[PDB]
Amino acid sequence: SMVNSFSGYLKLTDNVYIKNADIVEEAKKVKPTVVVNAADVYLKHGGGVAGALNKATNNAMQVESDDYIATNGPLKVGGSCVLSGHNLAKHCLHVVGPNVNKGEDIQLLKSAYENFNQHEVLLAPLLSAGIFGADPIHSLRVCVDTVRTNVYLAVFDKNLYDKLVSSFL
Repeated sequence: SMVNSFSGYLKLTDNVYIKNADIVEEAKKVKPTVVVNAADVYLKHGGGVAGALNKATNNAMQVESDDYIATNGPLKVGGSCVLSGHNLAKHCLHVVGPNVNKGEDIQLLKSAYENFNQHEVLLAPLLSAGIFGADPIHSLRVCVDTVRTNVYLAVFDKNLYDKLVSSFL
């Protein structure tokens, strides 16, 4: 593959890389073609990764998202849409992983990650992790086993990052 500016990542596989990083700061530094948001079906970017990305855009992501929903209606769990990356990236791929706290089927996590294959290179969080309630170790395994394009994963929490690395091989 071609050289890129992602720095300090651990290589997990041929195509998956991981770093302990704040995805907002990593996006601002790299300006990737695609940053992935951990979205919900209504594109209400209140907290977690989505709240942080939206805050970094000064709420422009939310304003754009509200128009998207008014025109198109809610996403599907496992689905996605491409919107602007604002000051973070060229594009933001809003991907809806299942929310385990709401009882959503974890099998939809694979469908969610399949959206990444439509983009050659992405900066992304672990889908369904954090406030969405899934096990991040499982999310990483589904990512590795589903995504074939080049994905740079940013893990907010250092302790979790170390556990994801140590349990991987």
